[PDB]
Formats: sequence, structure tokens, C-alpha cells
Amino acid sequence: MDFRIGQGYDVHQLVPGRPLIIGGVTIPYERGLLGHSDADVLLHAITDALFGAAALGDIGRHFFKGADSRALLRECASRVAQAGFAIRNVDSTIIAQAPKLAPHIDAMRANIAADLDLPLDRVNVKAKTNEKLGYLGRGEGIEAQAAALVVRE
Amino acid sequence: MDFRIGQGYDVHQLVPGRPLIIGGVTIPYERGLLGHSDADVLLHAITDALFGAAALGDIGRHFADSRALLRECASRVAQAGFAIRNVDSTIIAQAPKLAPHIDAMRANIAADLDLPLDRVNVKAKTNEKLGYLGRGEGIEAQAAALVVR
Amino acid sequence: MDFRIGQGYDVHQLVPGRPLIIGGVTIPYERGLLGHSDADVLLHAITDALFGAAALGDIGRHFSDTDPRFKGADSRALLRECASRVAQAGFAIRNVDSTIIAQAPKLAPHIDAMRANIAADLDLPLDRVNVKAKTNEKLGYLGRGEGIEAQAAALVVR
Ligand SMILES: NC(=O)c1cn[nH]c1NCc1cccnc1
Ligand SMILES: NC(=O)c1cn[nH]c1NCc1cccnc1
Ligand SMILES: NC(=O)c1cn[nH]c1NCc1cccnc1
Ligand SMILES: [Zn+2]
Ligand SMILES: [Zn+2]
Ligand SMILES: [Zn+2]
Repeated sequence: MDFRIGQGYDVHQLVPGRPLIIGGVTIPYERGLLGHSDADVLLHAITDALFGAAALGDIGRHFFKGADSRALLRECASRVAQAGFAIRNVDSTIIAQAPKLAPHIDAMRANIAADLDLPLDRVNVKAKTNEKLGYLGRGEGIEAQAAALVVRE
Repeated sequence: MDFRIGQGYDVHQLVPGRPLIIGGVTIPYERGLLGHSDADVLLHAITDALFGAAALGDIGRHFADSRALLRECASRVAQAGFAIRNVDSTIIAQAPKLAPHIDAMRANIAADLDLPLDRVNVKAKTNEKLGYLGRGEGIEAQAAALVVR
Repeated sequence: MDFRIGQGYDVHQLVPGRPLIIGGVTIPYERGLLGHSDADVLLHAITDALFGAAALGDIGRHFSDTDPRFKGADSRALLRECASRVAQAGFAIRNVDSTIIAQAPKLAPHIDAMRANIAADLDLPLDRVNVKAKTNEKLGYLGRGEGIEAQAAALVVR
């Protein structure tokens, strides 16, 4: 009954000449997210929520030589398990004015579920626009938010 | 002990010409939220948090005013096997003052979710004059929900 | 078995001539957060998450920004009083997680000290308190260093 909650936030700029990768899914689009990594904003938010729930700090405290964000999410899951926690569920929201993310959501859930060794019914991803407000509304970046529940076994 | 958490986000533009409805409450103001129906930013965030906790997707996958949608959301969460344990939320608006209307929103939300009043919370924040929120160009809501098998 | 979750959000402007105090830590910096109190954005977010989890409203309900008794108020004192009211309502705190978002200064060197302050104020062990530090990847007013934001989540049990 030693439950813990975590929350994660990430945002990346949208830039020309890079693939758009969110939740491990490559999405056709003229721009992609900027970062040292593949800049997977969704996977980063989830990673931080998981580190947060296990009180293990954040991505900056932990991170891998040219690794993509799925390898990092897998490693995050590893460190969470190492600290004696089991993951109960993940929920998240992606905020992007464009492109449409709906057709890709189930693939993202499947990717996250595989990376965390969770059944699909314990992983959720939601898609939002920013109603044309601010930098998200102008399509200058994409934000992700995440929440994670774990239990110390 | 099969608990799940969910989280929700919503924002709408604040424009002259529409009524301001937040948490089912019509609030007198020179401007209102722009959306498909009543643009109830608070109920939308809560609805998303509930679907998220149940891993049922989001508002767009499932879906009338926003209270009707919240009630249908709650029905679907119940059918998926989940009981709602609590909801917490924050509205971010530079104006008007929301404090007077909080109990009314909590009452509407608790009714729609068939929850005791003490399992529903709504908080109110300004954006300290920063950004589109701080300039009164929109209103944001954030929600968290805990459910159980 | 009566668990509840809460979430909190806060933002304050960054201005010259104010102490920069985040998570109870005075951080050397040429600007600080503007507010009625010491403007501790992180502690406020956590305070709101705790009040939210207990369904006790928000920091404005409990510690009004128009009340002169809270002018320059120590947000750690506010957080302890919040924790006291949450306990009085019948709740025990299980954990806190949080994020600070700031273009500058570097927060990594101060995070452990913030964690320790929050754990002290909530009478929790360090391993139930987490503070994460983020930039906004150069976007928006946060990217321009006009303010600093904090987010928090709390789990309690009645
Ligand atoms: N403290 C940290 O460095 C930190 C905390 N969370 N993520 C971090 N760094 C990696 C990063 C940076 C920017 C965007 N996405 C991921
Ligand atoms: N995927 C979705 O459509 C979606 C996810 N959450 N809400 C959605 N659409 C309804 C909506 C849209 C804009 C503002 N408020 C509510
Ligand atoms: N309802 C409220 O006033 C309220 C809800 N949360 N914080 C509030 N006011 C105090 C405050 C104000 C500005 C920055 N930080 C804290
Ligand atoms: Zn990132
Ligand atoms: Zn909406
Ligand atoms: Zn504050």
C-alpha cells in the first residue's frame, strides 16, 4: 500500500530538418523536435513522472551515449524497479497545434507499454491542441505532461 | 488496491461575445470562452483526467453541454470497472475573481460524478500577468483524478 | 485505503531587487521572484497540491494575498501550516513530486537543499520528496526568463 505519485513536464521546439517523433512514433511532418536526443517530448515527460514517483530525481540526474528516448525510458523503468517500485499506471497529454496526433495515439500507447513492461490498459496518451494560443498555438513547440502511479513492493 | 491516476489539461480563448462558463457556473464577465459548445475548460480538463485514469483515451475519442459529457464520462469510467476516489483541479485566469464561485463548481462536479463534496476540489490561480493567460487572452484548467478498480 | 491526489501550479515574475527563494533556498542571483510573500513558487505549488489532495481549497483561501500578515511571509511557515491543517483534516502525506521551470539560474546545485527543506516542513523522509528542475527549451515567457514556474503533485491518505 506504499503508493507514490509522480508528474512530468517537457517541451521542445519544432524545427526544420528533423523527424517528428512522439511516443516512439515517427509522424509525417515538415518539422521535428529539437533536442540532444530524438527529443521525444512525450517519453521524456513520462520518464520524469516515473523518476518523480520513485523520488529518484529527474532525467538530468540520470542521463546515455547517443541513446534514443525509448532506451532511456527503458532504463528509467529499470532504475524505478531497482529502487523497489512497481509501475501501476501512466497517463499523459500531448499538446500540439499540428499535426493531427489521433491516428498515432494507439501506437504510442503500445510503445510505452512495451518499454515499461505494462499491459495496454495501464497506459494512456491524450492529444490536445492549444487553441492557437502562445508558442504552442503558433506551432513553435510541442508540450507533454505525464502522471505516474507506482507502488513500493 | 488497483489505483490509477489521471491528469487533464485544457485551454480556451477568452473573447468578447460569449458567456463565461466554468465548472458549470455562468460567471458575469465582459468576455467568454470560445469553443464548440459552452467551452467549459474546467469540466473538460476533469473529463480528460478521468478518461486518462481509466486508460480510455480522451474527450476527442469519446465525444450537449460539458456537464452532460462529464456525466457520460463518469458512466464509462464506472463501466470499465473504476470507482472515482477524488478530483483536484486548478483554473488559471487573470480575471475575473473565481473564489466566489468555487463552491458552486465543486457542487456541480460532485453531482455529476456522484461523489461526496469532500472528494472534489477546485483551486483558482492567476498567471501573474505573464503570457496569454496573464493578458486575459485565455483561461487554462488542470485536473488530477484518482480512481480504483 | 482512503488515498487522494492533489496537484498544484504556480508562477511568479522574476524582477531585480528581490531575493530568489525557491524551495526555501536563497539562491545567489541578481533577480528574485515578485510576490506578496517571499514568492516561493515551488513551496506555493506544493502547498496548493496538498490543500487540493485534502479538498481544503487553495492557498488563497487559507493565506490570502491581500492580508498584510502575509507580506514578506516565509513560505516554509505557510507550508508547515498547510501540512498542519491537512493533518487536522485527517490526512497523512505519502509523497510529493514537483518540477521547477526556469531559464536561469542553474537549479541543479540547490535541488537537494530544496528537497531537504520540504521534507523537514512536511515531516517526511527525503525518499518521499522529489524536486525536478527543467528549462522551457527557450520557449515563451519562461524561455525569456520573465518568470519561474512550479508544478507539484501530492499523494495523501485519510
Ligand atoms: N535537470 C535536467 O537536465 C532535466 C530534467 N528533466 N529532463 C532534463 N534534462 C534532459 C532534457 C532537457 C531538455 C528537454 N528534455 C529533456
Ligand atoms: N483529441 C481531442 O479532440 C481532445 C482531447 N481533449 N479534448 C479534446 N477535444 C475537445 C476539445 C477541443 C478543444 C477544446 N476543448 C475541448
Ligand atoms: N485563490 C488564490 O488566491 C490562490 C490559489 N493559489 N495561490 C493563491 N494565491 C496566493 C498566491 C498568489 C500569487 C502567487 N502565489 C500565491
Ligand atoms: Zn525532452
Ligand atoms: Zn475545452
Ligand atoms: Zn506563489
